[PDB]
Amino acid sequence: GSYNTKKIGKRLNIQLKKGTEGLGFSITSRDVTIGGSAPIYVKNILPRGAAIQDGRLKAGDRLIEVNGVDLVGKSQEEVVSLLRSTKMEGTVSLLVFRQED
Repeated sequence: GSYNTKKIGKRLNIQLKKGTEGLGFSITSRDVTIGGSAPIYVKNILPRGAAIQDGRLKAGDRLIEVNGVDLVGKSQEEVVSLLRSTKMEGTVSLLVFRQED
């Protein structure tokens, strides 16, 4: 469809495969500016887990969804347990928003 607006920021669909410490990325939520719900951000990227293993994820980006579940609307504890579950084979779908703020 014709969707054309051009915003400086993009979302990335990233699948990461569980290694030894597969989900080596952790999230945080602080404050929301413009809106209201508190955004989920990737805080830390462990130098040895799936993030580096596939090398697609980094810290700083806003996490939009993980494993196909929407974050904006749920709390960290809900997202963390969603993260801790990983998936059965171990491939996690992260959607991040790359922002250069």
